[PDB]
Amino acid sequence: FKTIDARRSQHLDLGGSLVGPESVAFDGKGRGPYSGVSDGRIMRWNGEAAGWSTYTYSPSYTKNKCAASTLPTVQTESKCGRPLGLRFHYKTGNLYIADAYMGLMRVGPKGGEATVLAMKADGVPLRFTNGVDIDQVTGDVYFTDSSMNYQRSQHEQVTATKDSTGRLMKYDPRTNQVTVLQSNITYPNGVAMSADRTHLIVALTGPCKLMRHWIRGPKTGKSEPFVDLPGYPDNVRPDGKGGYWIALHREKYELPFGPDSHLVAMRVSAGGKLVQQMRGPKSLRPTEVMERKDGKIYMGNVELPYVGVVK
Repeated sequence: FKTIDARRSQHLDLGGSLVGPESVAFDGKGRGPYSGVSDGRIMRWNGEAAGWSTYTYSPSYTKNKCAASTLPTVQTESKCGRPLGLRFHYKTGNLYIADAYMGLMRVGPKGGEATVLAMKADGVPLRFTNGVDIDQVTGDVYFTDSSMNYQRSQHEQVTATKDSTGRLMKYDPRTNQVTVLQSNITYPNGVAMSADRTHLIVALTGPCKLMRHWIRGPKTGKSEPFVDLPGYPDNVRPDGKGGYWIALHREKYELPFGPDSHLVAMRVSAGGKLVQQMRGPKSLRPTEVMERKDGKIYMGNVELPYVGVVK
């Protein structure tokens, strides 16, 4: 597993002044990246020719006439929503959205306006709904809230202040219920279920760590250290080979490796060992890394006006 070069990469441009396709989710039919962008919409990629089509959005997006808003998105975020985490339930074709302001939402295979499933957990409202993954067998949804204090706009303040008010939660699609599995977490972000489905791997952005929370067997409810990372992790996604790709939006240590050779992602094994690194420009600031069958690796962010593609 040689270091992947992210210097040369194809840009799937978003229209208008849209930026920050934080997640790069693929549906059960393998259709091109679905991405939650700066203005509150979840856009779908349909190739070079057709480009990005609107797929889904929060009820607040419609209600507040956000489509015809003139003001910069950083200001109209809490009104229009900011979709971060994306994952498809293959059996139904449903898309689960982790929206920073609008909480956990879901939409059908046809798309259109989404439905808010949860905006609160144990009476406390969700202020920074970030990471999501699905148990593909049961349809259970595991998602994170990064802070009770700071909204997405001040995500850097979660790190700066060492804020530890984050929550890891389960949404049960049968009982329509939201349980808090773990609270007082230091900036929980990305979440991925393990291949063997016994635990979750959760990214702690500020701490620069992955942790393991068990969801099955005698250790159910136990959170433990998994591995320390030399970068600030965002989203955790399976690499399609039993491990995970971890997006690293910043390095913890600026190692002098010459120009445009910054650590922007790490492939981690099921056992929590460092397998492979991806180095590229500092501007990439990746939030999600999605390897595919055809060797291509799709990359999300919160700042750039495109999805990046390497290999």
